[PDB]
Amino acid sequence: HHHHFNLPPGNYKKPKLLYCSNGGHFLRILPDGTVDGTRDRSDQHIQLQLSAESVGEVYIKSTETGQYLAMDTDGLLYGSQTPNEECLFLERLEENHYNTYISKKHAEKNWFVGLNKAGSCKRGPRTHYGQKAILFLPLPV
Repeated sequence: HHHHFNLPPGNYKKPKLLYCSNGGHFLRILPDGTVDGTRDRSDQHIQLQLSAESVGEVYIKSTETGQYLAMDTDGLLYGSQTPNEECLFLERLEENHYNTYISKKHAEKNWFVGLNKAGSCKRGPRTHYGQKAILFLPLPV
């Protein structure tokens, strides 16, 4: 393992909103495959359904479009039509409270799902442990 194994509580029974306190944005996967953040709680592309593939390993999928969140070879988040190796994330508890998501494919490089204060997704290499951008709270839809 390249990472700890503290896991968050809660489950995958219902869909969630992934909220980032860094800039106050919800993770959003747009129909065209774009991924960013929005403060609009009424947005129809921020409802996500997570599922466990192995303990602590998840897919994060758009309930509206069916796309899977994925991180590419250059660290950019995108929406994928089909599940592939770039769509698996290591979901962990962080600061004894939040959820973080590390790219399984690039776990040895510590590339996280993260939103900057401007509401844009961060590129993998620009993320790292200790940032506020990588901290999410799963909220009810």
